[PDB]
Amino acid sequence: GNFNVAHGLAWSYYIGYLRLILPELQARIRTYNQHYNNLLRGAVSQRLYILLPLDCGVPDNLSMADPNIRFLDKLPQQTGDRAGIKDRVYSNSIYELLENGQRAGTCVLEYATPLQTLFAMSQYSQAGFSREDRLEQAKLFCRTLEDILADAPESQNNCRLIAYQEPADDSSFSLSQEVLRHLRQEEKEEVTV
Amino acid sequence: GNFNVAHGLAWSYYIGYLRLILPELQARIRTYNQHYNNLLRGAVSQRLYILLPLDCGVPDNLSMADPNIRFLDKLPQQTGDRAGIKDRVYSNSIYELLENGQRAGTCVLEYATPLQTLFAMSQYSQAGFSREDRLEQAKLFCRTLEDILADAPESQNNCRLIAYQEPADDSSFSLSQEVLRHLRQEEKEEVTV
Ligand SMILES: [Ca+2]
Ligand SMILES: [Ca+2]
Repeated sequence: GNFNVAHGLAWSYYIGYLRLILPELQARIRTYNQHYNNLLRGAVSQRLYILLPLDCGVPDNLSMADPNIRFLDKLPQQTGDRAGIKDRVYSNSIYELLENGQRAGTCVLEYATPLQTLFAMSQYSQAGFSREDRLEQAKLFCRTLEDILADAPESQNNCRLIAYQEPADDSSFSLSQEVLRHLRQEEKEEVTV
Repeated sequence: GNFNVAHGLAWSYYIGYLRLILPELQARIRTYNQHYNNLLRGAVSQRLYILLPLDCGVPDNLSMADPNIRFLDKLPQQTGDRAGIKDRVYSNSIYELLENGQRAGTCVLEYATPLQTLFAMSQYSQAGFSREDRLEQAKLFCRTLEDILADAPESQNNCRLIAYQEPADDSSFSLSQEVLRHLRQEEKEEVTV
């Protein structure tokens, strides 16, 4: 009947990952920026950027999606020293966004992994899950996840969703520019607020 | 409207975990049994047993749920030697089931982790998710997961679901006996088939 896998995938993504990772994020980014400012006179944005390609195409390397999205460094962990608070090994990567080979921006960036599940499901024949179903569930994942963060205790403030449909008329996208767009708007806000 | 997180949680559990772990399971259990037979003259069942406590109570140690469910050993990995096939570090534990301090059975056993998500959601007030909602979604998780394995290419044959509601009239359960029940029925089948 009313089957919507995106509901559980979004809730699970929030409860089992974002809720755990986001509280400590700002401090880990600050404590890295004290050095990144000193070294390269740059600054890493404080929000986790989440890629949500509506086509559910998740590469295992970001740079293969865009040579202007370049791995810079690993974001180090939290400092409390037993169990965690919820500091375990989650790897978070910092990327520099390029324009003409020059650095135009810098952020912690990653794909929302539950879209891989939607892709794998569309390739699993016994699921009866078409590419049109997949797209519909991708959009519903985004909207569900958005609603969740709207009522979340500044988990909202800790991350930014970047959903995008790509040309099937098949110009190339610029993911780096889409991301750069968000980073610049974010800085505008932080400085006019 | 029709909100059912259990659908995505079950699909995600199957696609992102069970589908990957189950194909190699029998061989890893055989290749361990060649030794376990030789050592203790015992035998580890070939099916992955999945605990689905409908109360969504997942302890981080099985023996705290039952002193008659005792950790025996780690099941070693697959043998192919780069990337995986999908052999990564997933830890699978072998437990001996006890009766009067004696070994009555032996199996790879674990909790279906997505029930933790349902528990965490019931404790998250902004989710508007009651304990009655949680129970309803636990049952729906089980049924959804069952239907999936029914059409699965002997993923069905590789695992066994053990769902249980516990006394709220509050006698104690015996989880070890519930599990032992399944192991004995499984052996009966294997030997009458
Ligand atoms: Ca793509
Ligand atoms: Ca329990």
